[PDB]
Amino acid sequence: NPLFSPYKMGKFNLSHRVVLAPMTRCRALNNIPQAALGEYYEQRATAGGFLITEGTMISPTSAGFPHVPGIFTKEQVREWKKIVDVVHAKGAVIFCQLWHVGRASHEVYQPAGAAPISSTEKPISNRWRILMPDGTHGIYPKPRAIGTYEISQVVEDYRRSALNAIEAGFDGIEIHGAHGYLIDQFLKDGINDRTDEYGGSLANRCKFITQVVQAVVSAIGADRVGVRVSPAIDHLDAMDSNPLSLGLAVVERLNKIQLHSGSKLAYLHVTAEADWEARLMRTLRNAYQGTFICSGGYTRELGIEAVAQGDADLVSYGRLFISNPDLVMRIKLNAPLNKYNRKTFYTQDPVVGYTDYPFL
Ligand SMILES: NC(=O)[C@H]1C=CCN([C@@H]2O[C@H](COP(=O)(O)OP(=O)(O)OC[C@H]3O[C@@H](n4cnc5c(N)ncnc54)[C@H](OP(=O)(O)O)[C@@H]3O)[C@@H](O)[C@H]2O)C1
Ligand SMILES: Cc1cc2nc3c(=O)[nH]c(=O)nc-3n(C[C@H](O)[C@H](O)[C@H](O)COP(=O)(O)O)c2cc1C
Repeated sequence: NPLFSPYKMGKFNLSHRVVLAPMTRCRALNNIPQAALGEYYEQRATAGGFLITEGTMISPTSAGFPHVPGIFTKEQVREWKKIVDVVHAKGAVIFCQLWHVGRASHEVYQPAGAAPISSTEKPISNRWRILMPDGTHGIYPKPRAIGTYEISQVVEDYRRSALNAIEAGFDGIEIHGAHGYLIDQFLKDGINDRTDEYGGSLANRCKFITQVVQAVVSAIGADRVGVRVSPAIDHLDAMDSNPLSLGLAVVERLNKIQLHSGSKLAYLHVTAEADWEARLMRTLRNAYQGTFICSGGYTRELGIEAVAQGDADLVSYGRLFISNPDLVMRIKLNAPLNKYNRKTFYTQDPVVGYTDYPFL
């Protein structure tokens, strides 16, 4: 089984290649990491295994989901510390995903009911609806197009949050630049309609993610920084006219950051449509100089084939890891997997649909 050959991700020598994909679960009540999160990540931590946390707020304006964890307050750092200690006691590596939703928010998630921020004033179309705190669905409002000065302020929010994650004990951070959120709102030309130095060409549309990565690289080191992108996922109106060219453009900037800093990034994480000429996943893998994590609709057989054929170094699993706390062990034994319940993906109960999925 190639999924269980060791792999060196930076200075972390992983003993297997099954990765916990970042997944918002909405159990960190009032943006404070609860003890249920520690129980949740502990059930899934393995000796030498790599875990990536749910999307985590970098600022009071970065949330678009209810009760998502933050890492911008001193209290959030202290509560994260207890979760990382429990995970590290299992011998696992854990990264915190820094997540800014951009225009994918609502007045109920913003301080003083203010409008969300984005690269543009165009809202997400009415075809998509946002989950509300009370379980209903609402309307995405018109965002506020920020200037270049506020762009640098948001970049500083990524930097301070990356330092707070290291202070909390995290082995590193992952930059969430996928799924049509703030960073994706600058990348995709279907959203970015700016005429300044952040819009138009591929270089201008890649400038934001370049500066975000450069900030966290300079703060905590490149080998503790991961980057996640999804050039060919149209979630929340995140369309690009040439997703293959955009992904290669982002990879080019990542290779250039690694040569300037003289050190390799932790990994490049690429997720795609789970319902899958060579794939875009392999093309981006061939272009990137470093560790590659494939994501999207992978199974035990597909994950084994991806590492064996050289398509990826690590394979992250999402929905299967929700319902299988010992997913790594079940993949090793080829044991049958549990079904997951979508109804409790974003509910608030600290046990129901969160930690009560049975082990093997
Ligand atoms: N922080 C993050 O980055 C994560 C947060 C959100 C989810 N996640 C990714 O995002 C996409 C969307 O997946 P999903 O199936 O949950 O899309 P949904 O439409 O929201 O699924 C909810 C259900 O609600 C149904 N449903 C029913 N009506 C609707 C309407 N009007 N709009 C949206 N969804 C609706 C819908 O049925 P559909 O497959 O679209 O025909 C769906 O089955 C996927 O690639 C996830 O991995 C990323
Ligand atoms: C409930 C749920 C929450 C998710 N939350 C995040 C998230 O916070 N950040 C992120 O980058 N991806 C998130 N994802 C997407 C997954 O990390 C991953 O890209 C995708 O689910 C892989 O598909 P798979 O379940 O077949 O492995 C989420 C997916 C689901 C179903």
